[PDB]
Amino acid sequence: MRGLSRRVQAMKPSATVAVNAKALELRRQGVDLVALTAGEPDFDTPEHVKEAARRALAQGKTKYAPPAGIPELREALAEKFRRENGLSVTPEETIVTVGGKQALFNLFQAILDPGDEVIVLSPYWVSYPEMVRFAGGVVVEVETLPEEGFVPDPERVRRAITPRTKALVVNSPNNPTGAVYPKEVLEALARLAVEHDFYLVSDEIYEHLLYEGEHFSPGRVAPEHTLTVNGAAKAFAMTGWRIGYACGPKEVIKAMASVSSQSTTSPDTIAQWATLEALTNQEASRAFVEMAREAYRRRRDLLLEGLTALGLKAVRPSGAFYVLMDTSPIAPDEVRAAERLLEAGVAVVPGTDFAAFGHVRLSYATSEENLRKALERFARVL
Amino acid sequence: MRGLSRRVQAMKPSATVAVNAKALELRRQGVDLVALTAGEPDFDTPEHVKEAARRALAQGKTKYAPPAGIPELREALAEKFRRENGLSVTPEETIVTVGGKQALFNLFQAILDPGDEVIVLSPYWVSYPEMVRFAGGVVVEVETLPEEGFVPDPERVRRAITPRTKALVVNSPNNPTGAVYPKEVLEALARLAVEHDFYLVSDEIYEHLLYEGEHFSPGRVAPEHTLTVNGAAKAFAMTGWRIGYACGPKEVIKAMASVSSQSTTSPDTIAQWATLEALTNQEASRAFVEMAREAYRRRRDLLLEGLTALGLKAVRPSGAFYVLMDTSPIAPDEVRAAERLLEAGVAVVPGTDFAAFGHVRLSYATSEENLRKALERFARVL
Repeated sequence: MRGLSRRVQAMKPSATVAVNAKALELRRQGVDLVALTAGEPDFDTPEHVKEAARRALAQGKTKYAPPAGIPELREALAEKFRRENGLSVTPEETIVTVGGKQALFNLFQAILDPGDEVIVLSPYWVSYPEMVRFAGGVVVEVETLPEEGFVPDPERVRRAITPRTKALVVNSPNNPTGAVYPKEVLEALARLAVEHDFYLVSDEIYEHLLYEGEHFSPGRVAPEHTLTVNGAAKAFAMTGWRIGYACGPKEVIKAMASVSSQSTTSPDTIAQWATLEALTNQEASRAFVEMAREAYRRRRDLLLEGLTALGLKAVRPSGAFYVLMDTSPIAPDEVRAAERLLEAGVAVVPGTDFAAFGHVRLSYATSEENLRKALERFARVL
Repeated sequence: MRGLSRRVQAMKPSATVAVNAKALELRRQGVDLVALTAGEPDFDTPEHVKEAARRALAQGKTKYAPPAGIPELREALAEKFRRENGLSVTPEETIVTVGGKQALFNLFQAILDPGDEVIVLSPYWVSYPEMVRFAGGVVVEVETLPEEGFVPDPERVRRAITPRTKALVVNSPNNPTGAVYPKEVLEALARLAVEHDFYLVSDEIYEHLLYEGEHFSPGRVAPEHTLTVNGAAKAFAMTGWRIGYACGPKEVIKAMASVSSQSTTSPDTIAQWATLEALTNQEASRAFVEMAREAYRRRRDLLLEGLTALGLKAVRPSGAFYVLMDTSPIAPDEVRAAERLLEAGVAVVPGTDFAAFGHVRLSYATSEENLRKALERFARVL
């Protein structure tokens, strides 16, 4: 018989997709929309990285790479994780993937048997629950509150642990909230993993997009329980390159490379060489990160002042480039809110898919000029 | 609790791995080995494709691409499948993946429920059974015989169909036998699919590497039951670029795009723009393909002549760049023969993982000087 598998059939439809199509309708009928929907840097990838790609091409590095990545990059990864994150890892406890999303996907395929439970903290990145379910797992959600600045309360996470708990996913700096979790909270979560024996999955791709506080990595205290996920996409404006990386327990990294061998073989060889330059030339990369961080901070401040002036509520973000805005004064729910804003000329992402009901995610990875136009149209709606 | 999933632990230990470790050892102790193991072209990727990638870099095409691929590429894919394969497909029945391997992986994830049977023709590419089992599928092996030139008999295939049969994988030109299946055989196989209601998966990556006969795509006779898999890897010496493509039933393609969105998002954007050039610059691309095909033809003939002179048996290949050699005169089995050849200075691939027992796979994607060098060493294992 023909027909699709149960797993692919159990994929819920996005609310973002529904609003996106309407936005195209408007653009097509000539409506000028200011988009605050981007999930990637507006900056282009830095030249030192582009130049390394050009050299790789000229040197004919166009052949299959090992499943876990080019050895040079794995060594560079071991250094980065130790130097920047205080993580005690060897090159063999490192892996290169097709974006940080593939590292997460491979991870769940490697540790989840049907029925295994994964604790997710809402609001969450849309992809976490889908990948957990795809591998046959069970999503157990724990809520973080706006009045607590979207920082998890360890006691609330405590209530979601059962004997079937396999993993707990933590994402700081956070997408969609922009919250940076304090080290004491992160240490508390790591103690739960060690006490209850499960994996702590730390999604740290926004580590360099930090305006205040410090980025702490839970693997510093519980290396055998923690799988650290990261990548080049957000910090180096390399979303289209598809290069992610992770480190953690040897047995898990090895299993993750086995999954890559049966699915993608290895990430694009030229992108691996270009990423190696991003990691080795610290001087040029630092210059890009500081330039981007200063620009995002200015943009965040501009946006927040404006929202506040209008009376619109938003928890001040400490990292990444997103702000979750309460839509109560605009409409009774996010989707309706998103549609009215579309009609006023502003495209936003409804919070539905992230489990951030009553909110809309705004992205400031745009120009100041665009941010001021958006605040104007927002004022009209009000 | 912690631990690995049963699907990752269910993966078998490769026989290619044990000889390879022995080869690494030998190479460590200085030993010179002539490798006839390559699974990729020896040629570097053609200059026009390289230039198209530099253009995308200079234009800032470094952002996220749609899950099914850049629109420009899906369009050119529709033209390719129609022009070159006689396939009437629309761009929406087309998908771009992280190599042809991902296309196959995403497909099995999208169509196989635990228990479903997939018929695979042996000798087979190592990855087929792994991909089927990883998704819950049950492999059903149908042997092809050296006496029949490794071409399947529809009759033996018919005997293997059960009410649990969901798919039949066909790979022509074949890895590792080099066999090219005749249109009539390809039509008979397609017929069983329509007649017994299951999918026919046609791996056609070596289509442009054909020395005699003609490439027929079964999708022409059962378009609703067929998923045609291809890619730029073998044809344009782009293995490290990771760009594969497929076409077939609109509902399956859409499901495959859903698997990509939760795992890799989309293939590298720079590599997609590069591939469009290979697909659209018909003039430079054919010049490359004809050049390669001539070099492979010369090399196959030299290798076949030398083997016969040595009294060694191999079924004459009409496509790809492999030769399956009978190892009985050398040792009682493939593994022992491969180790003997290693000691004699030649590295080959044992037929064990491909279900080609008593054979060893030889690759002619290396220089004639290396082929000649290997042939001289062969005298020592008689």
